[PDB]
Amino acid sequence: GVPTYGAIILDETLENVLLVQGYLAKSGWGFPKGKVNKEEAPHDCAAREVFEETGFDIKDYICKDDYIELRINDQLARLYIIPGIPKDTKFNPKTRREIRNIEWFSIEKLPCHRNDMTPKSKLGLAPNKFFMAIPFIRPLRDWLSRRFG
Ligand SMILES: CCn1cnc(C(=O)NCc2ccc(F)cc2)c1
Repeated sequence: GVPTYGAIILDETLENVLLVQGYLAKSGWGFPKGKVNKEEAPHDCAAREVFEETGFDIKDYICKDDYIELRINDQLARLYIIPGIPKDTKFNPKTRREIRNIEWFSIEKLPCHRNDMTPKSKLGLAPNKFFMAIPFIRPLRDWLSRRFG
């Protein structure tokens, strides 16, 4: 697949992250992000995807080195970490045909792994509406420790 870029936006306490919920195949919650255009810089793709999905402009806050990148089934997803955005900020998508909802979620209440089905003697993972966000939660928790303490 083609690389995706986006943001992990945090509030002022650093307790909460901003997630978006899509429709149909993208019906769960995740960080706002999307596919790079041809010849587009990562930081510009991130700013654009976040603006389209949330109405918030991260251009003046992105730090070029502050991101978490994961290759997930051979698809790179890089999310720039944007701390300190006020929780009263009013978010409104441009592409409202693709975004159902936009909400803050507590980091400490988000899972950092999905639960198994071992009490059912069944292999695999139970469905989780935070599936897309989950792989970033531990690395974010470790980046926040290392940056802020
Ligand atoms: C099981 C696969 N799946 C479920 N939900 C997603 C998902 O990415 N939701 C968040 C989102 C981000 C951006 C966007 F434009 C629309 C939705 C992926």
